[PDB]
Amino acid sequence: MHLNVGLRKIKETVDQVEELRRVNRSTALLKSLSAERERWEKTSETFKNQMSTIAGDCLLSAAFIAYAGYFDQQMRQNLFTTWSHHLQQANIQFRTDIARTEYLSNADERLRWQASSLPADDLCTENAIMLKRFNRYPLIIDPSGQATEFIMNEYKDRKITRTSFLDDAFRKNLESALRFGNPLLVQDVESYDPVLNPVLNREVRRTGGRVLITLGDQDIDLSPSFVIFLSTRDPTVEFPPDLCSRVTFVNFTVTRSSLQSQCLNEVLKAERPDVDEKRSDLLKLQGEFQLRLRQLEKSLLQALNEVKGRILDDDTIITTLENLKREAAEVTRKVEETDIVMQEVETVSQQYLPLSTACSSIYFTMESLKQIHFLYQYSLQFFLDIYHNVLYENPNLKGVTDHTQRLSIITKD
Repeated sequence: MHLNVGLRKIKETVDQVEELRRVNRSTALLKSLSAERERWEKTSETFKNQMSTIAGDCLLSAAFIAYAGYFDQQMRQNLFTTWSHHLQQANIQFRTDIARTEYLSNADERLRWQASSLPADDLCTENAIMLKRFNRYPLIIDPSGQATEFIMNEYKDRKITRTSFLDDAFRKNLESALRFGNPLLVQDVESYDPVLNPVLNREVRRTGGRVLITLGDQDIDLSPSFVIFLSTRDPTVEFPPDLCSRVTFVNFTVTRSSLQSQCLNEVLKAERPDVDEKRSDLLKLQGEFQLRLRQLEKSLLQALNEVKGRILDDDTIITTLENLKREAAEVTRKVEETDIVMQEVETVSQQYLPLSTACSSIYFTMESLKQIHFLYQYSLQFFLDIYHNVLYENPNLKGVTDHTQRLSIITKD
């Protein structure tokens, strides 16, 4: 609607220039305004093409959000590929370039999650997205447990509390979370308590000015801010189908592919921070830099809709047009930088890949090694501490600067 208002005001400016013609200064203004109007027509055309993209992207993202919350990386990718293949067969257009991990997420939220010790990874990104928006309460399956610290850090501001089903105080904690609307998390679900069945079903009664939910032989006022999370550490636990349908699954199980991606991201952040910053900025080229582009465009629109007869000041319009053109040129140069990313930054990722594959193999070896002897139990936190002390606080790299040599030393160590 703002764009169409701008089109109307550009038509008004066209009329103003044409009545000024009724003269070479007016001709120059006319041709500059014609070029700007051509740019506006292209800006409208791209969004008119993007209508189909938003339709298809909404379909695919909703299907990925409600469904596929329990599978691993390979299964999620296979399901997404099959859905996209059917969509292409059905002629419904959808933007293939975008990633589901980004369309449903916002940059500030992503930075908050990173500050919330989110283990940056495809699984963790998607699972955090599905935790942000939901209609049924989630069931976090985190055998490693990192989702627990993630939820504690993210939901500290709303004062989340720790409560287990085996606790006898679970009832009073749940009642408190209902009355004050405080978020709650349940860490043990294998011994499920059916008192949550009305709450999971969201059987609310809106009588008078109160929203009540029947718990036991009591009615408790539901608060909108209330949200309950349920966790189960054993990844081999089974649930009755009623629970399988009542809640949505969000598993944090660390498949070898997910662990390899996590280790690759960790080594890219620890070593050569320029490429990791650029890849984080790769969506800030379309983010922070495009944020400045949007700020410049909105300032231009503000100047163009508060003219009030700015006969004295006319260089502002041309200055804003030149600044917007420079921002667009910077964005195109950053698109070329993304091509260079697919040239060498992906080459950086593949050169760091064998190390990540070795790390995933090592953790697989440890978890399997748990078998030959009952004493040999190791957790993901142990391997992550090994990784951190290998990368950070390592004497074998104090006087070392060469990147390939650093990689060789870090692998051996």
